[PDB]
Order: sequence, then C-alpha cells, then structure tokens
Amino acid sequence: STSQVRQNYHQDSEAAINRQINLELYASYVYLSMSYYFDRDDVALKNFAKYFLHQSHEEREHAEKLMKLQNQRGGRIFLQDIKKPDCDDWESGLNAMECALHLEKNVNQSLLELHKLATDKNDPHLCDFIETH
Amino acid sequence: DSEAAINRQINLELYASYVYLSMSYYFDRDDVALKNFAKYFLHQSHEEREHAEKLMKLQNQRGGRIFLQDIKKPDCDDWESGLNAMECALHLEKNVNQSLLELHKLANEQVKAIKELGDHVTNLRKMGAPESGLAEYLFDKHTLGD
Amino acid sequence: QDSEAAINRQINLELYASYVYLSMSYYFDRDDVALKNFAKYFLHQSHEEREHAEKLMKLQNQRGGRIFLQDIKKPDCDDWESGLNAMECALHLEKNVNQSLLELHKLNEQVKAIKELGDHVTNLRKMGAPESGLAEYLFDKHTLGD
Amino acid sequence: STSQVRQNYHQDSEAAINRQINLELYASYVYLSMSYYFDRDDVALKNFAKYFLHQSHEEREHAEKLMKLQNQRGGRIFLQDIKKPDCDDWESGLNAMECALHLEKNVNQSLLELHKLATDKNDPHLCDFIETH
Amino acid sequence: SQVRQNYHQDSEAAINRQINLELYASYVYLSMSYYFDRDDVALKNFAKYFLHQSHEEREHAEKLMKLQNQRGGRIFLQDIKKPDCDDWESGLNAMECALHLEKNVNQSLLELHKLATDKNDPHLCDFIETHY
Amino acid sequence: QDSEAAINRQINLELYASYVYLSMSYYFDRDDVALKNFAKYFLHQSHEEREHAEKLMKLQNQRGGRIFLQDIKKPDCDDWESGLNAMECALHLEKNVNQSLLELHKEQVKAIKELGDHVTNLRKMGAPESGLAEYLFDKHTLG
Amino acid sequence: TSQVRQNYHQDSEAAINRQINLELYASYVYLSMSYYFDRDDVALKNFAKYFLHQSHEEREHAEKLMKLQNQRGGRIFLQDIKKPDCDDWESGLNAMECALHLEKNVNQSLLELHKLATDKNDPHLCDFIETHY
Amino acid sequence: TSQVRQNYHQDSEAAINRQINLELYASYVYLSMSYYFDRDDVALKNFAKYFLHQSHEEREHAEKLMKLQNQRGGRIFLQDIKKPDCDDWESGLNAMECALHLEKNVNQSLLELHKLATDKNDPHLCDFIETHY
Amino acid sequence: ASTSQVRQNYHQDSEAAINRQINLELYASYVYLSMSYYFDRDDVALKNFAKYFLHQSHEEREHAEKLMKLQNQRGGRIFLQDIKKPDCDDWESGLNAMECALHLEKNVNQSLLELHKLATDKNDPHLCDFIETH
Amino acid sequence: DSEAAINRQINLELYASYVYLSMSYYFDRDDVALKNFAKYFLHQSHEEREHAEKLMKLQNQRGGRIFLQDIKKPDCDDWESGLNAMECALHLEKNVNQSLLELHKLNEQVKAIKELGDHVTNLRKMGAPESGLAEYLFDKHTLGD
Amino acid sequence: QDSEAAINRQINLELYASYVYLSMSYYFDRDDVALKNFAKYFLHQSHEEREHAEKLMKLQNQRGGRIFLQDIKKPDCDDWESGLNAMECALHLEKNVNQSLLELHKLKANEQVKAIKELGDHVTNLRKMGAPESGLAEYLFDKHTLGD
Amino acid sequence: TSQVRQNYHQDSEAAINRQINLELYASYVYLSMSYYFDRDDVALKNFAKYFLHQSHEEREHAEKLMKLQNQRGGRIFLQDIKKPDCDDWESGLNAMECALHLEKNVNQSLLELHKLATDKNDPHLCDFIET
Amino acid sequence: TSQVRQNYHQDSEAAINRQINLELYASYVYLSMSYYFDRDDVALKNFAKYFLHQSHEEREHAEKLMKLQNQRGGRIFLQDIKKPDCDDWESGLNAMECALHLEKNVNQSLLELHKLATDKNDPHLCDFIET
Amino acid sequence: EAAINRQINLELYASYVYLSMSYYFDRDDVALKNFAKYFLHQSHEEREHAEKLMKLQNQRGGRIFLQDIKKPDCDDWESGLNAMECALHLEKNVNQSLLELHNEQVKAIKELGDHVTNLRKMGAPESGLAEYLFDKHTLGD
Repeated sequence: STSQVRQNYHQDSEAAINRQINLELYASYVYLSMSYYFDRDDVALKNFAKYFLHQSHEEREHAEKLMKLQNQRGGRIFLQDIKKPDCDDWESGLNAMECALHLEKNVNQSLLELHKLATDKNDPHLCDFIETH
Repeated sequence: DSEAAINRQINLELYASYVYLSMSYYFDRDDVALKNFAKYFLHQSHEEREHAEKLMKLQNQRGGRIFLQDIKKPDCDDWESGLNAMECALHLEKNVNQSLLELHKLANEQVKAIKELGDHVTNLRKMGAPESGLAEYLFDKHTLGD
Repeated sequence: QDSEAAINRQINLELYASYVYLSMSYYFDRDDVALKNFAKYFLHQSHEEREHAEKLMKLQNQRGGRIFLQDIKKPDCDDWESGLNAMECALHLEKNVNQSLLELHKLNEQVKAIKELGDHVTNLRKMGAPESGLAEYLFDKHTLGD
Repeated sequence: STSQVRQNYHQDSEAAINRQINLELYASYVYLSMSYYFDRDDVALKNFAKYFLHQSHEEREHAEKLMKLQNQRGGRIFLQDIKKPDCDDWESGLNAMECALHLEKNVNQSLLELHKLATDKNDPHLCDFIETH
Repeated sequence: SQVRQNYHQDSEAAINRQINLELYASYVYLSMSYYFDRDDVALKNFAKYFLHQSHEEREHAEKLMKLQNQRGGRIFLQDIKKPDCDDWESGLNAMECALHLEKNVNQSLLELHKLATDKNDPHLCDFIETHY
Repeated sequence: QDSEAAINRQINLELYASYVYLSMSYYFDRDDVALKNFAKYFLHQSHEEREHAEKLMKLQNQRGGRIFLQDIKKPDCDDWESGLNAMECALHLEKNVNQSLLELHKEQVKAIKELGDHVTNLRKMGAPESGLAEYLFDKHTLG
Repeated sequence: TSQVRQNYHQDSEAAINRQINLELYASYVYLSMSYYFDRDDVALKNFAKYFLHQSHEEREHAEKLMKLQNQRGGRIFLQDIKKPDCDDWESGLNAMECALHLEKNVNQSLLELHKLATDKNDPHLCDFIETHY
Repeated sequence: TSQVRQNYHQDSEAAINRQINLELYASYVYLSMSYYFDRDDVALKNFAKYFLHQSHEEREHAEKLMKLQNQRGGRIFLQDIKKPDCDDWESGLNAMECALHLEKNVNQSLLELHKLATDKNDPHLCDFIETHY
Repeated sequence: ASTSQVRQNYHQDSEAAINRQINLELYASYVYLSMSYYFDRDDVALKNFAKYFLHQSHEEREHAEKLMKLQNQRGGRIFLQDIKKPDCDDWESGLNAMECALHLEKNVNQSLLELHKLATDKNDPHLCDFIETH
Repeated sequence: DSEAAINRQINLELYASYVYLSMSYYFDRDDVALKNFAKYFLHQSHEEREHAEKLMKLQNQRGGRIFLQDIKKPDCDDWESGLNAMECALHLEKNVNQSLLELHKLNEQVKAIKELGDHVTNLRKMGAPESGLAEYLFDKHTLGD
Repeated sequence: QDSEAAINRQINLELYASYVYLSMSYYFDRDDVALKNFAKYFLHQSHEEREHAEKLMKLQNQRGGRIFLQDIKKPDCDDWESGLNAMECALHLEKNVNQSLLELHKLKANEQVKAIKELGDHVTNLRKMGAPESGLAEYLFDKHTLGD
Repeated sequence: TSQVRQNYHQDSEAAINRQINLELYASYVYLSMSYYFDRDDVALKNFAKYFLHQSHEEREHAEKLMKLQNQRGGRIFLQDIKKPDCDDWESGLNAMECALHLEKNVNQSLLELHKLATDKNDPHLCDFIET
Repeated sequence: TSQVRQNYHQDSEAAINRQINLELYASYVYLSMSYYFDRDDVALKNFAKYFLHQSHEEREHAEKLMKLQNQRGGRIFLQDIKKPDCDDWESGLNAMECALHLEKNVNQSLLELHKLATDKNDPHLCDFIET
Repeated sequence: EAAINRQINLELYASYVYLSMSYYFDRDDVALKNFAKYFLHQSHEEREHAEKLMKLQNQRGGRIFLQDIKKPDCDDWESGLNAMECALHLEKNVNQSLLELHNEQVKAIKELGDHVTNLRKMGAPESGLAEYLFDKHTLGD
C-alpha cells in the first residue's frame, strides 16, 4: 500500500533520492579516505587533513536530510553498499585534490538531474529542497 | 599482522555506524513515529563513526596502511519494532566488542554501551514490547527522552 | 487571470481549514472531552492556516490581482468523536489544502505539517486509540505537551 | 444529555452566545477584508491596513473567549457559516470607515443586548462576563 | 561637527522641519483619539487607534531627532501648534482630516527623499526607505 | 549500662540495614532488572542507615560506654524478585530497626510512612505482575 | 548468564566478589578505629575523622566494584562483614600499625586481581583497577 | 490496622483525633472574634487581622496533627466544629479574656497529650509536642 | 544647605505634626516591646501575646520609618525627641496589658485623624493620600 | 548584680538603635542624598534592636526583671559628612562593646567595629569629607553590595 | 562601469583599516599601556572592518568584476601615545573609510555612520574627563564605557 | 595604636603571633611527611593524600589567626618557618608517631592560649578557640 | 628598558615580528584564493569556504603571536602585508598547489623558530610553538 | 638535579611573602579587601608550584631536602603599588631559577606589570582614591 503522507511524490522521484543518498555517503567515505591519507606521517599535509575530514562529515549530514526528506514525503529508505574509494594511497596532494573535484560535484550533476526530475514531475517541494541545500 | 586487524575494526565500526543510521531513520518513518528511538540510534551511529576515525589515527601513529573496504548494507530495511532494533543493537555492539578485544590481544566505551542496551532491552521486554505499542511509546518518552 | 481566481480559491480554503481547526480545538475544550493539549494544538494550527491565508492576501495584491472573498463555509462535524478521529480528519484536511496549493503552483510548511499529523495518527493507533481512553490521555500529556 | 457543569445557563443564553461567535467571526472577516483592501497598491494606506488586521484578530479572539465560555458553563458550541462581507472593494478610504464605524456599532448593540438575557434570566456570571470583556 | 560628513545644510534643515511635522501629527491624533473618548462619541477603538497612531508619530520624531545628532546636525525645536479644532464632528471628518493629515506628512519625505537623492546622501535615503 | 550494649545492638542493626539496602540497590542495577531510580533509592537509604549507626557510635562515647562491634550478617536474599518485594522487605526492615530503637529509648517514622506509600502504590498499579507498573513507578515516583 | 556478559571469566567474577567483601571489611576496620579515637579517654580527633573518611572511601570502592560486576555481566554474591580484630586498639600507633597491614592486604589482592585480568586477557578489568587503585 | 503503625497506642490516636477538633474549634472562634473587631461598631484593625492570623495558625496546627495521624498509621475521624459561644463579644476586653481562656485550655490539652505519650512511652509523639509547641 | 529645594506645599503645622507623630509611634513600638517580653516571662508565659506584641512593636517601628521617609521626601526636617519609657514594666494581669494596648491605639488613631484633618485644612493632597493608603 | 547590667545593656543597644536610625534618614535628606549610607545605618539600627530584644529574652531566661528606661535622642541632629557619621558609629560601637564585656563578667561587635574601621580609613584615604566625589564613590562601590 | 576600480580601492582601504585597528588593539595590550577593554574595542572594529572588506570582495564577484589586491600598507604609527589619541585616529579613519565609500555608491552600511558617531561620543567623553593627562580618566573610561 | 583595638591585652596579641608561626610550622611538617609517604621507595600513597590535606588545613588555621589579629587591632609579625626535624622519617609508623606528637603539642599551645584569654578576661578570643 | 622582559633574546624578538607579517601574508593569500573560487566562472563553493576559514585562522596565528610579543615584553613592529603573487589563480588545482606550497614554508619557518628558541634557551617560546 | 630543591624553597618563600602582603591589606588602617584577596590567591598558587616540584623530584628518584621558609624582608608594605612592585620583582626571581632548571610564570609576570602600570598612571601611591578604585574595578572583577 501507500503511505498516509505521500502526495505528489513520484516513484522515480523516490528512487532518485535513494541513489542520491548512497552517492553522498560514498562521497563522505572518499573524503574520509583522503583525509587520513594527509594525516599520515609520510604526507604530513595537515591542511587538507582538516578540510577533508570536515567535508566527509558535511557529506554525511547531506545524506541524513535526504533520508529525513524521504520519510517526510512518504518515500521509503532503501540503503545500499558504500563502495570503497578508488584507492587507499592517493599518491600526491595534487592527485587527491584532482580526484576530489571530479567527485566534489560529480554529486551535483545528478543533483542537477534530480532538480530536472523534480521540475518535469511537478515537484515544487523537491525543487525548493535541492535549491536550498 | 596487528595492522590488518585494525583495518578490520575500522570496517566493522563503520558498518556499525551504518546499521544505527539505518535504525535511526526507520523510527523517523510516518508509520513508525518514535522520535527518541530515532535520535538514539543516530547518536550511536555518530559514536561508532568516531570510534572508526580514531582507529584510523591509530594506524597512522604506528606506521600502518589504512586499507578500507566496502561498508556493507545492514541486514534489514525494516527493523519491525523498537525492542527488536534494540536487540540487534545489543547483538551488534557485542560483535564489535568481540573483534575489538581480539585487537588488544595482539574498550571501556563498548562495555558501557552494551550494558545500557541490555537495560534497554530488559525494560522494553518487562513493559510488554513489541506487543504493547503503548510500551514502546512510553519508553520513548520517559527513557530515551532523557 | 486564472491564477487570481485560483489564489482566491486557496484563500477561502485556508480560511476554511482555520475554521475546522478552531472547531476541533474547542471540542476538546468541552467537559465531555477534557483534552487541553489537543485543544491547544488544533488552536495553534487554526492560527497557522489563517496566517497562510493572510499571507496569500498580500501575495494577490503584489501580483496585481484583486481579492474575491467567498463564504468560509462550515466544518463537516460539530462533534469530532475522539482524538484519533480529529487527527485523522486534520490529516485529510491538510492534504486537500496541499492538493489545491500544489496545482495552484502550476499557475514546505504544509508538507512538514502532514508528516506531523501522520506521526500522531500512527502513535495514537499503536497506543490503542480511541478504544483506550488512557492512550489519548497519555498522548495528550507526553506528545502534545510540546 | 445535560452537561455535568451545566448550572443556571438558560437555553436562550446558550443560543444567544452561539449567535455571537458567528457575528464576531463575521466582524473578524469584514475587518480582514477591509484590512487587505487598504493594502493593495491602488490605495496605499498602510497605517490602516495594519490597524484593521489587528482588529480582525481581536474579533476572532473574542469569539474564542466566547467559545471557551460556552464550554465553561455546559453549553455546546454550534458555530455557523461565516458569510462574505457586503463587498470586496470599498474604493474609498472612508466608506469602509463608515462601514467600520457601523460594523463596530452592531456587535456592541448585540453585546449591550446579550446583557438582557443575562439580567432578565438572573445570570450573574454572563452579566459580569460582558462587563469585563 | 566632529561626525558631520556629507550632510547638507538643507538636509539638516528639512530633518528639523520634518521633526516638527511628526510631533504636530502626533498632537492631532491625540486630539482625535480623546475626542472619540467622549461620553457621547462612543467610538472607543478609534480612541485607541489614534492614540497608538499618536505614539507612532511621536516615535518617528524621536528617531528623526536621533538621526540629526547621529549625522552631525543640530536639533532645533519649534512650537507644536494646536490641532485645527477640538470637536471632530464625528468619526468621518476625523478620518477625512486624518487621511489628509497622513500623506502630506507621509510624502514630505518624498521631498526629503528627493533632497537626499539630489544631494546624493545614501544614508539619508536608506533612512527614509526603511522607517517609512 | 547494658544500655551500653543496647546501643551496641542498634549499631549493628543499622549497619545490617545499610548492608541490606546496599544489596537491594545493586539488584536493580542488574542488566536483567534495570531500574535506576529503584537503585538510587535503596542506595540513598543505605547511606542514611550507615549514618544512623555512626552517630550511635558517637552517642555511646559521649555516655562513657564501650563500642562493641559484631559481624554484619549478609542479607537473606541475593535476588529481590521485584520492586514491590524489595519495598515490602524494606518496610519490614525499617519497622524492625524502629522497634529496636524504641526499646533503646526506655526520622524512622518518615521512612516507614514513605515505604508504606510506595508499597501501596506499587500494589494498585499492578506490581509485581505488570512490568509496566514497576517501570512507571520508577520514573514518576522514584524519579 | 546475562545479555551483556562478554570476555568475563568467572574466576575474575569470583575475584571481584571477593574483593567486594574485602573492601567492605576494611570499611569497618577503619570505622572501628575512627570511633576509637573519638573516645574521650583517647581523644585523637585527627585520626578519628581520617579513618571515618577512609571508612567511606573503602565503602565507595566496593560500590564501584559492585557496579563493575553488573556492568561486565557478573552476579554480586555478598558475604558477612567479619568484625574487626578488636574494639580497644589501645595505642594510636598499633591502630596505625594494623592500618598498614590492612591496606597492603587489599593492595596485594589488587595486584593479584590485576594479574588475573592479564592472564585471561581482560583489557577492561585491567584498565579498571589501573584507573584509580 | 495500618502497615506503618508501630508503638502507637489507641489512646494516643483518639486523643490526637479530638485534639484536631479542638484546634479547628480554636480556628473557628479566632475567626469569629476577628470579624467582630472588623465591623465599624468596634472598628479596631490591629486585633481583627492578628486574630485572623491566629485562626489560620490553629487551622494549620490541626493540619499538622492530621498529617501526624496518617504518618503513625492512625485514622482520622472528624466531628462537628462547634460554633463559638457568641458572635457579639460585648467589647474588646471580654474577647481578650475569652481568647486567653481557650488559649490555656488548648495548651492544657497539650500538656495532657504530652503526658499520655510519656506514660505510653512514645518518644516520637513527645518530640512532636515539644517541637511544634 | 539650610533651605530645602524640594519643599513645596508642606506647611509648618504639617512638618511639626508628623514629627510629633514620629515620636508617638516610636513610643508605641517601645510600649509593645515592653508588653511582648512580659508575656514571655516565666511568671506569665503567653506566647500568643509575646509574639503579637513583638510583631506589633516592629509594625510601629516601620510606621515611624515611613513617616521619616515622608519628612525628607516633602522637604521637612526630622526632629527627634526622647522615647519615654512605658508607664510600667510589670503589666500585672494579662488583661491590664491589653487595657493599655487598647487605650494606646485610640490615641494613635486619634492622632492620624487630626493629622489628616490638618492635611485637609492646609490643602495637602499628598499628605492626605499618604495617610489614607498607609 | 547581673540584672541591672543586662538592663543597662538593653538601654545602650536601644539608644544606639535610635542613633543609627537618626544617621540613616540623615543620608536620605534631599541635601545629602547618599542612598547606600542610608541603607547601611538603617541595617545597623535593626541589627542592634535585635541585640536589645535578645538581651530581654536573656533577662527572662535567667529569671530576671526587665527594667526599661527612656531612649534618649542621639546627640547630633545633622551628622555632617559620611565620614563623620562613620567615625561616630565606630565610637558608638566600641562603647556598646565595652559595656557588653562588662556584662560577660557577671562576635558581632568585634565584626562590626572592624567593618566600621575599614570604612573610616577608606573614606579618609580617598579624601573625605572635603572631596564630595569620594563619599559618592564609597557610597556606590563599598556600601553598594 | 568604472566601479571595478572603485570597489578594489574600497577593498584595500577596509583591509588597511583592519590593520590600523589591529595595531591600535595590541598597543593597549602592552604592559606599559595595559588597557584591556581598549584592546578588545579596536580588536572588534578590526574584525568588523575586515568583514566589510570580504563583503566587498563578494560584491565584486556578483557584478562580475576582477578583484585586484594591493599591498596592505603599515599603519602610520607604531606607538599610539594614549587612549584619547588612538580613538581620534580611529574617528578620522572611519570618516576616511566612509568618505571613499560614499563615492563608490555612485560609481552599504549605517555601520559606517554609527561607528563614526560612537567614536565621536568616546572622544567627547575622554576629553571631558581630563585625558590624556589624567591616567585615571582613561582607566575609568576603559572600565565603565569600553566594559559594556 | 589601632582604632579598633579594644580589650585586647598585649600578651594575647603576642601569643597569637606565636600560634601563627606554630600553625605554619605544622602544615610544613605535614607537607614533608606527605611527600615522604609519596616517594616511590616508601609508596604508601594514602597518608600522602591525608598529610597534604592537613598541610593545607593547618595553614588555614594560621590564616584564620592572622585574620583574627587584624580584627582585634593587633599587628601580624611573621617569623621564619623552620625545617622539620628530618627529611627522612625512616619508617612510616615513626612518622605517624611524630605527627601524633605534633597534634598534641599544637593542642597544648591552644589550651595555654585559651588559659591566657581567661586570666586577662577576654571573650570572643576565648570563643575563637572552640573553632 | 622593559618591565616584563626576562630571558627573551633580541634576535628572538624580531623573529616574531618577521613571523607576524608572514602569518598575515598567508591569511591575505588565503583570502585572495578564497574569493577566486567564489566567482561565477570557477564555482568552487566548498574551497572558497575552506580558504576563507584558513584566512581567518592564519590571522589568529598572527594575533596570538602579537599577544605573545607583549606578554614576553617585546615591541610589535608591523610591516606591509604584500599583495598575493596573482589575482587570477588560473585553475583551482594550481591554487591548491600554491596553497600547498604556500606555507609548507611557514611550517618550516615555524620550525626555524623552534630551532631559534632552542639555541637561545627559551623553553616558554619552545612551549608556545604548540600553538 | 638538586636545583629543584632550591626552587621548592623559593616557591615556598614566594607563597610566604604573598601571605604577608595579603593580610597587610586586611588591616583596618589599610582596608583594601580585593588587594588582600589577590595576594592570598598568589600565596596559594606559588604554594601549589612548590608541591608539584616536590612530586617532580619523586618522579625521578630525587631527594626532597628542605630548608627554612625565611621571613619576608618587610612586615609593612604600606602601599598597594609597592606591594605590586615587590610582587613583580619576586616573580621574576621565582622565574629566574625556573629558567635555570630547564609559562604560568610569565602570565603572572605580565599581569603584575599591567597592574603596576595602571596604579602609577592613576596616581598611586601618593593618591588615595586611585588604589581604592583599582581595588574595586581591577582586583574586584
């Protein structure tokens, strides 16, 4: 059956949120991987160790309000495996930051697809959510 | 050889955080409206996440190689009742505590959380959970409210 | 414009919603019912739907259109049975208010309110309402004592 | 049946109270219609759109206090339809005033008159209620 | 003087001229308010709308006097002359007089805003736009 | 001046009462019981009973007597079943201590009255049958 | 066996149960010497409330041992508190002399309790008695 | 027989039960004298409010006695509060002699009740009389 | 200074009359203090009167202090006199002490009454109001 | 003869209570205007009235006869400055204390005398009575709390 | 327009103003000056002026300009002599910051106008108290005014 | 003289100056003992906590006496705080005996101090003792 | 003739002033790089937030250094904060590579201070480089 | 090495003079309540420094050998400014031996300097009302 609060919430709008959740959780994992790479004695680049650890936490918080939004609109949370990052040894600080930005808003092309999905299915609530966060 | 064991603890501790994250927003659902159950497992997920990060620093401070693996999804999408999710949490913490004790062979926080979860499961059973929905509602307010 | 007649149709719907909540609020104020936090709750939602209506008034003037006001016609019930029934009615009312608001957007305050209503409906059901009068009493004290 | 708190509260008093709830909410509505008329840019009389909006709230809150009074004495609240004002446009800054001069007039006439059922039926609590509010 | 920067003499004058206009408007509202206070004129929520409006205008002048000292100008106070009458016929002439008393008071600030724009006083412009 | 030994009996009895309440406290600290306010209540009683004995020891010195100490016998139980049972045993223990205090003569009453209130409440609520009844008493009365 | 029992041998559970009784015993030996120096014929008001404080401290040690027992999953089995060796300690030096043999009685069992937690690989029990003993 | 009753004689319970009625009678006579000085015939406010204070005092003494009855396990049995001997106290002097008569009468009843507790060997009831009076 | 900057509509008879009222109520507080510790003695022991006459002694002490505050507030000058001892220390019976406490009140009230009449004849609304509200 | 020594002491306490009452409302005058000096001495007036009536209960507890006398008016009507009212209080408190030690043969004053001395030297160090600014600051910074 | 050169000028002046306040702040932290609340006062103006500069670098981006930074020149004085003098220099500096800002508006804050008025108030109070000759005057002003 | 000095014999003042030095000497004997029972070769880490607490407590007595001296108009004349009889108390029980002596020696000076305050007729000081 | 100066070497006093300007320089460069990513044609909102925080953080380091100067008794002499080497940082990674290389040199400059404080027997300054 | 033993005695000398200066301001002919609160607090601070040094010797097998806590040079520091300057000079000698043995010292030395500068600028020691306002406004809160 259907939830008592679901209204104007499409099935494709729901699965896109689920795939978005795993993507943000994956990003929080990647940042956490790179963060403790710069925490290593071999690297000692403390600058990006602080930054990547913070970005990992903020990426997890991003996934949490996607989960709250899902339950808020009658959707159902289906969690998936958080695939491990591309590597553990990020070579150099450039390569880690290189791989970072490629991922940093690889999230926000699907985020901008999710906005297109929210507009084409007439979801002004889902639109205002994406635009804010 | 003890280096590979720390990497196991990191993945299981990160696995523990995801299970609690899963449990948390299960009690956020409109058909399972228990806010304090949701706060509790979200606080636990953050705690287990912090336990995982301090194990990664442990690898770096002794010259180990952090070898991250997949964070497998939890065993359930629906955790049924609050008592059952509390029983799985007691199960999970002890399994985390198991591998954590194998780590020290080749800590205090785990014993506190296991003891509290036991008190949690005990109270919910004595109150008549999961059968009495009133029991999990009153426990939500009077125990997990603070 | 056909948004002018649409916005004025929302203004009448919110004012109707504010009247239903006002009616339910002072039903729980009766000595026959005596659930004060249920009364304060729907009284607050009554003042919220009026604010949404008054906020649509200045929207109409700012867009250039003009206000066309009809009768705030009457709630379906003068007796709203129990607390679970009133919450179930309030849920159906908000979805209608949200339904017209969304297809007025074709030219989050409601979405959040719908979640809170469904949460309360869920808790009241799992507590044994409306058959168990002890449930609606405890739900009045522990949840609606916000 | 008869309320357990019903005591010395005549049927005409319970009916006359119910009549006030609808009239006060009518006055609340007319002040509301007038308030947001002074707000449109064809008029631009802001220091009257703000007063009438506050007068709209106060007539509704008198009805609530009347609705509380109905429960307090055993009476049962039977509201009625809130009819639209005589018009939507009072294009003049002061016909609405003469309407408001004479919409304030008519509750206070019925407030001076509900004071008859309270006196002629020896109801001191309802007498003293109007003399206070 | 110590703080006066880009504050024209006609700006300081118009502010002082505006201060007296607000106080005078407050006096007219006070008169009409307590005219509706009468035993006979039983219009009691037009006795406390104008009373609040009277305080609203006395507040406007206070913030105008605050603006004068803040920009560096000097406050010069004049007489608050009598309202044009004490007996306000009834509810309507008061409104009709209050209505005309409003936008001659109101948008002499347009003339003030015109003065601050031709003088290019961004601060005085922002003050007219915000408080009014 | 076997009133010297009458104080000596009371000293041991208060210490025995303290030991009993100590046992009751950590029974409700067990993970399969889990009633922290029950646990707090009996631990506070244990401290108050220990204090009662310590002033009795000072009393005897002020009277020129001899403090003769005997073994603190272990409680009769390790498991106290439930909150109602542990309360009824406490009511029995307090009136036990009280009657021995009155014979020494030739507060305690508040403790007896309060325990009597607790026993009565737990009964009418549904203890020991309803675990919900012993949970809600823990939160509201003992909270 | 409890829900929470884990890596907790019953040798250490019995050792805890034994140490619980040992500190409760020292609590009363210190209590006896305390109110011995409170005597008028002795009048050593300094040691009198030093021992009274240690009487309360040893009591608090056994309390934290009892909490530790339930915390690890063990079961508290109390025993009799045997009386002190005497009531008249005569000199203050013999009272201090017995107090040194008593404290090295409980500090010796603690070292053996620590070895037991090390022979069995209990990091939590080791860290316990390490923390503040 | 109450679960809390212990060393509480039936003669003690009955005496306290009739002591309650005496303190409530004392509250009633102090209430009569207070509003006698209050009227313009006598028109003295110094004694009119202190006697109203005494009336509140005795009412509170009876309440502390009622609390003592339940605390010991006895059961409260209340009788009629007899009216004061008169409502016109002739003058301020006569009422001051009447107040002095029932004052030592109440205190005499206390001296009797205290002796009953001594003869029945009731230290708690003795301490109660000694403390609150 | 020697000229009050605040004194206005405060007559010579008013200023002297409250000074005459300062000392009367200070005397009253000492009369009630004497009675209070008479009913406190072992020879009498009437704790209901020993505490009332002590409380009334504090009341008359505060009445004088508020009158002293009225003197400085109106601009007048406080003039303090001796506080004469009560007519006796041994008030004999417990009804004589009350016979004097009744006579004393109908002279204190018969001094505020004449004080209020003075505050009326000299047109002192502030002094009139102070008496009627204290 | 410990009975008349009690009665002399209650009279010395009651007289001194009239002195602090006189000092307090001196600083309440519109030409003095030291609110905290007024609060301070009004408190000492009450503290020593309590001393007096707690020696009246002591006369009864020891089975004596209370013999009251006239409470004579204080010497000065104006107390000039705040420094002089503080030096007169020090002198008054030592005389009440000396006559209290005469009674212990048949603390509060020591604590009060010490506080009165701390105030006298502070006022003198700041420049009282000449400096009107000094007594003003002492009024609000020392007698304020 | 020619506003890009005006924004960047305003950016550099605010950054320079933040440095002058930074120099004033830790002058009063010196043990031979020892004015705690004077130091806290300029330290907060320093961060607020820096905040104004960062909002101007943002305004350059919204309108599509090119942020051109320059050297942040050292303040005129290392030693600020006294408290009365340091605030007069602040008073003039804020007017100097405000003056070039009024130009920018034609080619954002009451904060400039109100800061000037506050600095003006303090110069008046300090001078009427006897500063800088009265070390007690600057001590009391540091306590009762800059301690709020 | 002091403006507050009243019924305060010189002998009372000087004997309090003496008691002040004796209290400070005691705190310090207790401080040497405390860190003796704290050395790793003695290692009775229980009297170390107690003696240190009484080292603090015995000094608080001296500060109460110094406060008393000013309160009565006397003047505080401090003397040197001499070293304890030894730094090595040999055995732990021998230090409990030296500490047992000092408590009685200090209490003896207080009994003489209380005797001095009665012969010269001085309450308050008599009431200062009876702490 | 300072009043608080003690065991603070002269060549250590200029070592702070030279470090104060250097921290203020990195804060300036971080501020410049932060508002590079805030642009429309760059759109790196996360790295703009980071460098703005690093700009404020390196400013605090200078503020904590100036505070240290007065605490030891040195006299703060501020110099010109020289402009960042460019305003158009080209790519975001080039800014990262310059921000990486930025003060891996101050960290070394921070370490030469620790080697300076060690050579001059300044434990307090050595202890201060714990930030 | 055995330099720790001399610092133990120096901190104890510091605590003693701070006790002496504290109860100087407690005198009735002085009456500076917060000056007394201030130096009593410094007396309890330097005492705590000595005790932590006594444990420091036990933590490296040292021997706490002990000398007399000598009498301060003055029984009378009759000036608030003079007591501060004596306290400032003494802390720089207590800090003098710490730097030979090898933070909280330079924080106190800095604070004492702030106090001395203020009191001199305010008119002390010749000006009363200056040490009074310093007692109330700086040492008070």
